[PDB]
Amino acid sequence: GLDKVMSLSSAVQDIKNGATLAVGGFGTGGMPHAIMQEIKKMGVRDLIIYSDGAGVDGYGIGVLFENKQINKMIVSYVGNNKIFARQYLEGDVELEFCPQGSLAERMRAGGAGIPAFYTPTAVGTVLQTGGQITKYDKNGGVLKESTPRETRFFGGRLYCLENAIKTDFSIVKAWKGDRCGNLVFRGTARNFNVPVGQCGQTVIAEVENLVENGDIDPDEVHLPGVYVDRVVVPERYQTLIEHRTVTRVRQRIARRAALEFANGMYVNLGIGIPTESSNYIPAGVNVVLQSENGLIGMGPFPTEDKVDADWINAGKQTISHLAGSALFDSATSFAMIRGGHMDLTMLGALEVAANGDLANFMIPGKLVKGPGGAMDLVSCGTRVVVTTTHCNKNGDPKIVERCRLPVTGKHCVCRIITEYAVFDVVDGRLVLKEIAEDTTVDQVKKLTGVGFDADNVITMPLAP
Amino acid sequence: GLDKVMSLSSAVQDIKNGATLAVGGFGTGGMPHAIMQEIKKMGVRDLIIYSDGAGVDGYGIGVLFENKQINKMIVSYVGNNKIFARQYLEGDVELEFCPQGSLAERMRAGGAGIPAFYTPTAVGTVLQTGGQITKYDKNGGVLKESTPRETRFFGGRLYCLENAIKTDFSIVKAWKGDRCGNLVFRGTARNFNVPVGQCGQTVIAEVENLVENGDIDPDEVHLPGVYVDRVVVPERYQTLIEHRTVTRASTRGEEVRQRIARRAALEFANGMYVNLGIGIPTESSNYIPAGVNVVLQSENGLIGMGPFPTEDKVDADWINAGKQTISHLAGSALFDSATSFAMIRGGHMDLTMLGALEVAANGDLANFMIPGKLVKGPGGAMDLVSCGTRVVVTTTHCNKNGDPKIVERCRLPVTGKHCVCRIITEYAVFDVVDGRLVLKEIAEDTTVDQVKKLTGVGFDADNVITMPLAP
Amino acid sequence: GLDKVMSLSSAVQDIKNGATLAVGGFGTGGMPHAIMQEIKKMGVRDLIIYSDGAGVDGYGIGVLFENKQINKMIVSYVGNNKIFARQYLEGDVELEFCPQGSLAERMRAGGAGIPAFYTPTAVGTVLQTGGQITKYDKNGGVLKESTPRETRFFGGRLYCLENAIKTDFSIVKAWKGDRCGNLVFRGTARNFNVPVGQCGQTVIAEVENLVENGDIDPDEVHLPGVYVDRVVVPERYQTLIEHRTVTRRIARRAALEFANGMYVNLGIGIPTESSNYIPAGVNVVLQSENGLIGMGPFPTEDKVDADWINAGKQTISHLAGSALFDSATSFAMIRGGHMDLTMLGALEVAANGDLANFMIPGKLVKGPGGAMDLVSCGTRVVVTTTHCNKNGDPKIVERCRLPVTGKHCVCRIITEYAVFDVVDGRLVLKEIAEDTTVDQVKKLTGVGFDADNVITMPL
Amino acid sequence: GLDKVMSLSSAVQDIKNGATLAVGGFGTGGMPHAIMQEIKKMGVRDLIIYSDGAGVDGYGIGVLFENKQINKMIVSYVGNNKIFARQYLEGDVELEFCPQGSLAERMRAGGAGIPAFYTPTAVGTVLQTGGQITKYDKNGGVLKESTPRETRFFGGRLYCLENAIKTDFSIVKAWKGDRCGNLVFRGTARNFNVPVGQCGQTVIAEVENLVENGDIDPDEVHLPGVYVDRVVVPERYQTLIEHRTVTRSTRGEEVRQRIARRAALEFANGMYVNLGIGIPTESSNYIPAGVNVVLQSENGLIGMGPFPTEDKVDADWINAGKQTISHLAGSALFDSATSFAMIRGGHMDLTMLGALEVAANGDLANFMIPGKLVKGPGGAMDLVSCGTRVVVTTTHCNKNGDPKIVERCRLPVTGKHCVCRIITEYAVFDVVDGRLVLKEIAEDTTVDQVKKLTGVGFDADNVITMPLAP
Ligand SMILES: CC(C)(COP(=O)(O)OP(=O)(O)OC[C@H]1O[C@@H](n2cnc3c(N)ncnc32)[C@H](O)[C@@H]1OP(=O)(O)O)[C@@H](O)C(=O)NCCC(=O)NCCSC(=O)CCC(=O)O
Ligand SMILES: [Ca+2]
Ligand SMILES: [Ca+2]
Ligand SMILES: [Ca+2]
Ligand SMILES: [Ca+2]
Repeated sequence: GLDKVMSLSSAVQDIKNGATLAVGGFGTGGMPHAIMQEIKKMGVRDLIIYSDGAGVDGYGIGVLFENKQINKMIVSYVGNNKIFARQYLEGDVELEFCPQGSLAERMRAGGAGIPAFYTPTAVGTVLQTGGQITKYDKNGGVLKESTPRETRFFGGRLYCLENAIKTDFSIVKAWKGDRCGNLVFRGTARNFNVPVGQCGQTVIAEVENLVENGDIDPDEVHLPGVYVDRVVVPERYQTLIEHRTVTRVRQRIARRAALEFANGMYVNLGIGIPTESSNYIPAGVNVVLQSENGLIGMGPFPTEDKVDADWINAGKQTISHLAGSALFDSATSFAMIRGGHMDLTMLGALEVAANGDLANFMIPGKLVKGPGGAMDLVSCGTRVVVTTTHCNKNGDPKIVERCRLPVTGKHCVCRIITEYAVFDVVDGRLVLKEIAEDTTVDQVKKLTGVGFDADNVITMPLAP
Repeated sequence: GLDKVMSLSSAVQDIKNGATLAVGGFGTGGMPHAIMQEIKKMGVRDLIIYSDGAGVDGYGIGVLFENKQINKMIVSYVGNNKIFARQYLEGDVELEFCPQGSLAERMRAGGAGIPAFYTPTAVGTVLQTGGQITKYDKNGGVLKESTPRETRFFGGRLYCLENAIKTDFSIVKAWKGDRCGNLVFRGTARNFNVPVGQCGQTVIAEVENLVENGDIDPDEVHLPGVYVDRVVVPERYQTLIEHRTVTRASTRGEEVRQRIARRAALEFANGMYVNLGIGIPTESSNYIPAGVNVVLQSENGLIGMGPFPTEDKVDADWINAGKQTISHLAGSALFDSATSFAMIRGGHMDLTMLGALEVAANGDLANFMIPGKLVKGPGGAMDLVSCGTRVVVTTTHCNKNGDPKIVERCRLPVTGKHCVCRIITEYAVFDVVDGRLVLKEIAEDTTVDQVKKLTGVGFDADNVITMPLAP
Repeated sequence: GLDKVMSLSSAVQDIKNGATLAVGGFGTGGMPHAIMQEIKKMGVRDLIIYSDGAGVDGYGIGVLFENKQINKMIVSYVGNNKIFARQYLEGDVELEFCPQGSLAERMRAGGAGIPAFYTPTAVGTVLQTGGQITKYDKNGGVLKESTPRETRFFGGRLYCLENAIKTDFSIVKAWKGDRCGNLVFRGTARNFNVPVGQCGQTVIAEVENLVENGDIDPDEVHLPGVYVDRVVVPERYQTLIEHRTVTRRIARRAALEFANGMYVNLGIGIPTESSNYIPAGVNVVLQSENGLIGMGPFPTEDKVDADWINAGKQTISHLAGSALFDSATSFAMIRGGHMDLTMLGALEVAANGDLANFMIPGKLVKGPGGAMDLVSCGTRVVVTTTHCNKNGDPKIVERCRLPVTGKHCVCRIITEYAVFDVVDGRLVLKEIAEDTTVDQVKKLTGVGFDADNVITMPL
Repeated sequence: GLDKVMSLSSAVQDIKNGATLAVGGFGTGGMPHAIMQEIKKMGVRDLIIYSDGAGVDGYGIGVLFENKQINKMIVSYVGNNKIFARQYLEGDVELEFCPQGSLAERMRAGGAGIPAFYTPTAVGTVLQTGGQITKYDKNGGVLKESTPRETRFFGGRLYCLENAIKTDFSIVKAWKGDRCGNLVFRGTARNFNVPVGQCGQTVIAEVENLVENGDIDPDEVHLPGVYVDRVVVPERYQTLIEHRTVTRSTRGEEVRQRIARRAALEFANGMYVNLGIGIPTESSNYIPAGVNVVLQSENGLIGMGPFPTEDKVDADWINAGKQTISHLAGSALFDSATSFAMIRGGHMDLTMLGALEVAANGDLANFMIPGKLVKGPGGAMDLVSCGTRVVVTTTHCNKNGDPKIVERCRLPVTGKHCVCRIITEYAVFDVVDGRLVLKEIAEDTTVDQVKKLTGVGFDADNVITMPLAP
């Protein structure tokens, strides 16, 4: 039928200065790095790029900071990208954070003819009220701040209005495509590529394998080719693996956390301490691990023989998969999260509050990380268990009356597990349920930043 | 891993009187017929069902009317179902129409934690303003009317608000499932089963084929098993074919439809993705010239639809919008109904051609007769004409009555507003240009002055050529 | 203190081509005609005018049609104005209808920093959905249609969103002003002058009387002077009386509708004559939407007055306990449901109770006026009409052929017979004339009904 | 005509436990104290009251606290009510603040059939975002917080949604009414009585003077009688005057005076102005001759004069600080809906007020501190979030040396991006493209001391010496 195959230079020649790009990829998996390299060679400037993150130094989108071809990034996660973090802090780049599920669904909405939609993600955070620094001056001052989101009540709960993202170009990467643009992706490298593929006016797909029309089973197409304008088939190149991970008080906190697992739960684990609770699950408890970049049935690190760059986790570490696992795109992944289909989420934390409040995304000025999917995980109805050390690395209490750092979520934590104690957030205040070791409740009183109404208290169990 | 397999009777035993159900299927394609039979057997009443359609007589949802187990249908289409029609007209059942694309996306929004969203579909129509007859009384008077829709302007255009649908139960059918619930569908029998699978508190999947966890390639899963609660594997059965249409003009009226088709066929250009309504628009696909390559989209979730299949190829999982068995060409892709109408509502078709009861110089389009007269349902048409993209109406110039079909403003209920770009009739081609009509072409067998007589508004008639036809 | 008095010609000399004006007045009452005369003199073109109506031929705004100085009228009623109707039908003027209470509240909003607000008025009518012809071509064909309104649910009910109106100029008239611009109005000549005076960048008031600052009691100002930029004092003229009505139906069957202590509204049309038939010891208060309660019958000859008129521009008297208020307050009163009964004239009415009484497309050009506000508040509704139009055809029918004023709103039936009612969305027939039959009635142009408890009439 | 006259006791007898009441009055002016007295005699409990303020100790609404007859207050201001302060703090009473203008317009919208409307007032403040403490528990903990407001963009600016207020009863005071309920108010005692009178299901009006139908000029009824259900004529009583102010030094006063005399140069002839109590009001006393301005008081007056002489004090003529006030030639009265329509629609040429904190942003904090004070928004939020020129006149630092002028407010904000100029005893600053430009300094100081006394950087390239009005 149709033939949209085209060379790499003619595919991207239409990109003017000032142009808007949506770019697929999660870390490096599914990041169309050949195409970015071509956008670099041709020297376009003042790009506005929407994408999950900004790749990494010397790869994908990260390439385009070098000659400063980027005016503004709209992004969920900065990741391992020193140059992006540098160009932000000293005023070369405008950085707009968007929660990852909101970004994905805004792209899908822009492809789907939906000008706006509602979500509980980000409500009462600085991403809804405005006044996060989007741009700085050359000498450290605030130049631009994020504009607020509108809000509406539905069934007595407040939601954010999100706007369709529609770009001049959308740049995707797939394992396989035919000449009329049907695409098949592999592993967690699908991610944003589906909704990015839907939201651009001209969409350019780099395929690792070009086939004839008729060779893709119509029932296993991931992105129908109606969405694709130009197909490019670059020189084959290894996909960058950030953390090539294989298997031949953090642990202590993790073990108490293992007891939160119930048999038959679908769970989402955040990067640090919550991933470690995974190791300590008792043998009689079976759960399905979901990774936000688009997988249920996440396995542990693979054997050396089996490492695949297309199979990575939320922390950009190579991963295996268990029996009955399933892959899906970033729009469906946060449908599933925002929809409440996880039975449990566990997250890291910079700060947590008797309010039910949590701060885990940015330290103003000092650490720029982004919300990732944390604002979507905390804002759905799912039980949230924060796993953190009791105090700051420099001894400050992490549990307090009101949060001092920008909040990831408002009224959203159900339980707090620390190495010392465990608290349940009850009716807006902290109640102490467990404590461990030599440490007494007395010790818990000054380590903590707030008082707790504790008629009862039990001793803290752990996992073998 | 997990095992969610159950017998057919354990699966449905906790569905209690008054339950809301979302049910999968488009016509009989992907209609969980076996779960519906069991729901008849256990005799539950006052049910509220959300589905694309209402089933046909004696199949799927249609089975539940026999003992009057249904209180309310929320639907895009009725069509073939006679028992339903009688029941509606006698006051036995409430019938609430919803645009098909809005129905699929509302189920999706329900599963996705999205309380509401916006769409240009149904704007300015009776489904926006309220007053479609939803319930009759027991003596043919109006008991209930449709609730209206809120609307809001974005970027100068008007949009309807649509609310998430969440049901107590969802009933889906799949070609294949595993024990932890991952489903793989076959053909256009996917359709509503994906969003329906997402929006229920308890989701029940009937599978033609059960396999073990690990037997399905993670990359080929269509509904992740997190969505599915209960999987049932009933005795194998033939999915009912509504219209067994196969491949192997003789009348005056059929020649006027052939003439319009032969003109509509010159609207195709190379590289177009098209949606053709059944009838003339679909018939024009048979006169596409040899160099021109187009791809047909079916709203039930296919691109690359081919002609009726040969007798050796008929397949119940492959059907079109009119429930006719179809083939498929090289480069074909299947997708679910949420994606299908994302594709449509997002303007990804380069050409959308359909018929009309009445079309206006506005560019407004009507496809439904006076309400309370005869019942149709919006189907996907409202979604199709709101696409923001090239709409071409192919229809006869006048009713058999002599009454014009092209008029100043619609007297019939509007399908969509300010959406038609071109009108093709057996006598003329009109363009809609800044809300006014321009005569571009006339057939060999008329003159301009007769076109004037035959049309219920004036038009710009300064540059008119003779209408050409595909061979 | 401040002195804003100007000559007439200086006050308006800076109005530029294509300027938007808001103009006070209801018919001719409170219509700043001397200012409209000066604007004609100075020849300005392509004007966009927000006003309740457009005056009348040869008066107020009517004057500006003569040299085709107006491009667009945003209005609730045309009134007895031939040249406005003519220029509309001939493709000379754009005419955008706006319900009267919305028009008044939108002007208050634009002066009050409220960008938008919600009202039930016009929901489900052709003014919400677009499709009211706003501009014709020179040959009788459509060219522009009204752009639709957004809607939203609050408490289960649907409301329209109305946008604030802010104009370059506001033109008002008052009985009395001081030098710092404090205005005092007289009779029902207040009407839109208050909200009009609040919504302009530059607001100009013609006063019939100029007094010094200090001569107006602070407690008696109707439009505080802050709102007024320029006060002009023309040579005194007679305000035009369209219908000089004097003494020397309330419904024979709707008399019963009236209790003691009711506040009742009478719309333009047959309702107005009813003020002259109030029973002697019944005790109700009549409301006129141009801004009165305590309306009475037509005045005696020595007491007629162009500042006391009713909705139909007839001269009126007022009873003890009367209160005058502006059009913003008048429609808040109505929209908020403080009337116990309303009664309206009709073009046609339907059996389901939805009613149409505001226009027939391309032929009778009238406007919604306050009708759309009156039908969509909480208040009991009753229609009064001839049984047939002048062509001898039914005025009562099954469903409305003509555009609706509002849906499922009419409860009463006075014509040359009566009684029907709507309960739970359907009509229940309540009374039968004399000992005559259901069958005459059953030959209802519209529908089936409950005949289980029918009864004889109290007329 | 109609006759709605009744005795006091039979008019209030229909009020049941748990009833919502809208209550007119601003301070004590136009407060229906005799009806409040009667609601206390009849003993009804669990009341929810919407009113401008919470009354004062032992008068109007203050009387109801004595026997814990009140569950909830929705007000714009708390002020000199000690019973209520304690009760709020000890968990006996819920307190929801509403900006005064939004409160008035909500009541009007209630009476006017408008379920909701938009306003720039309170956008980006704790009154939009939620988290005002509304109810304590019995031991100093938080029990309830305020629910957020919805927001919407119109022409690229964000607005708050406000919902109609509809109460079971509305209670109003008027100088004069007739038997059919037409009411005439006097002085600034009109205020909320107009919109309160429109929003209640049953409205009850105490009148100081009853007259017959036909005794009031129909052209000068303030509240038409269709809004009134019951009229009541108590025994005549003197209205409590909170502050009897009349017209017939230290270093701290010298600072405020210098600030006042610079602020006086902000006035130009023909301006209508709203002046905060304190330094901004003081500044009107140094207006150069031949500069004429009209002062507006948010309780419903333009043309406010200085304090009255002893023979002309009048409880019905007070300002926003509830001080007795005179009026000048060409003054006008209006109700509180119209007051805030006038403010919110930008019809002041200049608004001047104090501040606890002001930001290089133009952001201003001057209404609250969590858990440490309750005053309420009052009219300040409305006054600063229309597009009118706002000038902040305030001392440069706190008495401890903490700067009041900072990069970003730590204190809860009153308005977002709204201050144009800041006048202190040391410096004048303009807010320009979201940062501070130092325009002037006192003869008393240096550019280097103001750098040290202010908590942000600023452009100090074109500084001039600060002039003063004589
Ligand atoms: C009241 C009406 C319906 C007019 O009705 P009347 O009571 O005068 O009845 P009428 O004299 O029998 O009819 C008036 C004219 O309508 C024509 N007519 C009546 N029925 C007809 C029909 N079926 N077909 C064609 N023409 C018809 C008659 O010829 C007559 O014109 P001829 O006699 O000339 O042949 C109209 O003014 C109207 O309602 N306008 C909308 C405003 C409204 O309803 N107001 C309520 C609030 S008051 C208001 O809003 C207006 C405020 C303002 O004026 O600014
Ligand atoms: Ca494209
Ligand atoms: Ca479930
Ligand atoms: Ca002005
Ligand atoms: Ca009442």
